[PDB]
Amino acid sequence: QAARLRRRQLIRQLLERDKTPLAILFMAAVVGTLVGLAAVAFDKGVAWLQNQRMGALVHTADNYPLLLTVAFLCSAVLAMFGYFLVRKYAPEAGGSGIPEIEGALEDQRPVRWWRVLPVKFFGGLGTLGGGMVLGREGPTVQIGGNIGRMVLDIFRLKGDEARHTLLATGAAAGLAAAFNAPLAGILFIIEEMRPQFRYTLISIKAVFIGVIMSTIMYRIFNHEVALIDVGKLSDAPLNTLWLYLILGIIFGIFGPIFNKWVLGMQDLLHRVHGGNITKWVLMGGAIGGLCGLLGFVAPATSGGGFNLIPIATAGNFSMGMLVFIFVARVITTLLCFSSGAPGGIFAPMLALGTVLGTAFGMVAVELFPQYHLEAGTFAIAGMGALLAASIRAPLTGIILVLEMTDNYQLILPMIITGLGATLLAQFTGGKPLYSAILARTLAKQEAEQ
Amino acid sequence: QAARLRRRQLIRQLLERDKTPLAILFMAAVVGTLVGLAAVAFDKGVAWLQNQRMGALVHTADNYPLLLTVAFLCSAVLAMFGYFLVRKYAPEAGGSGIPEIEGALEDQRPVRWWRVLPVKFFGGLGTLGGGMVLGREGPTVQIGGNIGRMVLDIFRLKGDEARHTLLATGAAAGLAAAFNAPLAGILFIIEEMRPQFRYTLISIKAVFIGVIMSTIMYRIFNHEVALIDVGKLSDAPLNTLWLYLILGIIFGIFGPIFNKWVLGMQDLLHRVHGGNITKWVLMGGAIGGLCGLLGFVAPATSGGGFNLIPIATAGNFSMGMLVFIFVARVITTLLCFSSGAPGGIFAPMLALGTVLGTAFGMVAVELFPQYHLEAGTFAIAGMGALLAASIRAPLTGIILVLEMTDNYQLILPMIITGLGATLLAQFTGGKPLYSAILARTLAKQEAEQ
Repeated sequence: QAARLRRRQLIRQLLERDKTPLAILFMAAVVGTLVGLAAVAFDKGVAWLQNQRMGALVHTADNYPLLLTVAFLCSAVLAMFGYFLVRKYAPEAGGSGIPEIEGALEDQRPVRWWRVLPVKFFGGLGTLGGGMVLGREGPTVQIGGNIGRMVLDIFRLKGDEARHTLLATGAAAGLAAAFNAPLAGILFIIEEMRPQFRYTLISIKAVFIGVIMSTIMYRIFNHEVALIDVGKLSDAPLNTLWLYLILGIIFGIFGPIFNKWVLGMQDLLHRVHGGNITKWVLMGGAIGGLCGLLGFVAPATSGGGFNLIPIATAGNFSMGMLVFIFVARVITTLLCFSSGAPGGIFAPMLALGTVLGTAFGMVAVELFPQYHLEAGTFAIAGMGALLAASIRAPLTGIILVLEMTDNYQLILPMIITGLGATLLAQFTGGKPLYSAILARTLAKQEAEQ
Repeated sequence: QAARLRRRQLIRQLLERDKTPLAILFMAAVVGTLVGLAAVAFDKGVAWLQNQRMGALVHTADNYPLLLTVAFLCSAVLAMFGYFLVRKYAPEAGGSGIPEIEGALEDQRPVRWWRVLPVKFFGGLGTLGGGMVLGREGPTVQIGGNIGRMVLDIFRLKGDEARHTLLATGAAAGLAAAFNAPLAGILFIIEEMRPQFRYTLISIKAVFIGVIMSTIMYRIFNHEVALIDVGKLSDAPLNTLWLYLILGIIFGIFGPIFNKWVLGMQDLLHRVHGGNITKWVLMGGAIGGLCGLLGFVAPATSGGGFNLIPIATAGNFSMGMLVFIFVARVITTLLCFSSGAPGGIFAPMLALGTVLGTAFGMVAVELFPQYHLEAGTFAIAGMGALLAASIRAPLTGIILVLEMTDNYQLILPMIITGLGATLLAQFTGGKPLYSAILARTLAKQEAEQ
């Protein structure tokens, strides 16, 4: 019996637990500071591009056949440029980027900073300036991992406790600086981007630095923002705690259908051009110009995602509009993300969850009105629900919605909805979206040679 | 060369990600409910014993030495009855419990549900009703551990996934039923109670059910009381963000002296024990009687801990009062926990951090008048710093302080204090407490075999 040998090894691996090197605890601060500055510069650039694009319609608001075309081509040229830089200089920039960092924490998909920083930072700037539904989360995790890998390659410190830690600190502080949520950025690393099938050794004490040294460099510049500002909705008593289970299983039915939709659209938009860079560039231009035009005509369907959370959680939408800005929002998120643009998916699904949530509340206050409900609670219940039924990160979903909204009282409706999402989106037969995209792009590389 | 086999093994086990069997995913709800309904029956029992012990003290209120004699003996008896059952029927019941469950998740220290439940639930009841300074979650996490092996044994679930997940989903639901924090139990299972150096398939969905099915039981039976209710302390702007790092440095120097004292006091009390069960029971009765005597006169020295948090996070204590509370509370916390008694160190350190935080704030508001400070912020930021400089579970400490106080608007001072504590506690050379106690227990096990 070698269990005595295993116990004798454990009794001396248990004393030296959580003792990380000073070199890693000093390089993590510089990684966090550089990714915080890069995320602040990216946010300032996309804000300046949106402002300079909106400051021409006001200059020429006299004729619709010219105004629509000026809103079209100025929103299409930036998207065309952002598609071109990605499909010429770095083909691993297209898409979200959480697949590539999740792969690079497993030593497949070799991570680069030669040509992934100055391609993603300008392609995401172009394809989020001209307003399309992309979300500023994908092109900051990839600008987070490569900054840490650049720091490690410059300062020439070797080992294997370093290549996995300075690559996850950057990927944590690239999400703790795009959302101003210092906890969701580390709970994404803890249970979604860590390699889930073998024992790895990253240090939470060195991811915990970097996240703070990037959040402080966020809060220096972007002061008093508070990007969602709905405050103190009504609490949800234990009598009406069972409608959120029906909301959960509705989101869990919907989730895998959305996953099959985007994983079919990635192959359907592929065969319309056949991999050619010129037809890819023209398709990206025509798919960015349409969402730039819809960013002015009916401007609460296509663009951003955070513009219509507070005017739909506690407020007014006559339910015809609430069906319209769900159907149009799905048919434009499936185009702007599956077309191959360098953008995220988080902010589209955070906007996509709350519309269906407040649409469920708009009928839950109608049927059985003895509960004295209000249709604002179901929006925050269903914010982090499609994010939990399509990615299977319910802890990150619950923590992120608790961070950006600050309504702690309905944590049991949030937990119940985000858990009844996954408990039926597993049995229906769906797969987590990043762990499907990574397996598809690993099979596409393994089927070569 | 083996990268091809590694990739073809990654793809197949990556496509079937997060698919847990229904036989585990249904027993998780039963083990959640059977520990929520038996943790509210521990909370109500200790509250009933505290109420009857206080009410018997009123029945004679004229003869003061006879009154103090009754207040001494009626706590010494309920301490002796809680010490005797532990030293007679379960030698692993005393202490805290979280070392024993962290051991049992790594296949040493076997869980014994026929004699850890009806001695913990009837000994922690007595030794916490007797007015000793011990946490509530200590006798609840171990009960959650030994309920999961009961469910698995009486439903004869085979396989190795189930005995590793039904322990964790009971130990999370016990801690969430103790604090009414349904986000602290899972985030304590993930980063501290998990096996650190191996790979273990604890299902996050199975531990994320159970915590909700125990929080629902706690909210159903226990009506809204909000056991810590400090309300809306002011926000800390970015200019005054450098004082909390100094507070963290003070906590990180104090932490690894507290660890050395609590590990030396065990040997000091064991030397006067000698292992004899009569000397054990008599010494436990004397210490429980001293805590019951200090519960009546100067009622802030002993106690559960949660009595003085909403009265110390408002600044109406004097500095001499705060230093007397701290000095005569560290002594009784050491003397009551290091003797061996079924109660956690978690809530005594959660209430021991707030006094040092406000003793720092009461000089921070007087030495820098140009900041417009408020001494409650330093107390609410130092509430969870001894948990991060002694146990080294800083994410669990920060999450739990956010859950029990609902003051989100300052989280950079909390996340700086809880991290500048653990850095300057690592650079002093102290071990985490639950990974020192299990090492001493395995050393005492490996005497001669």
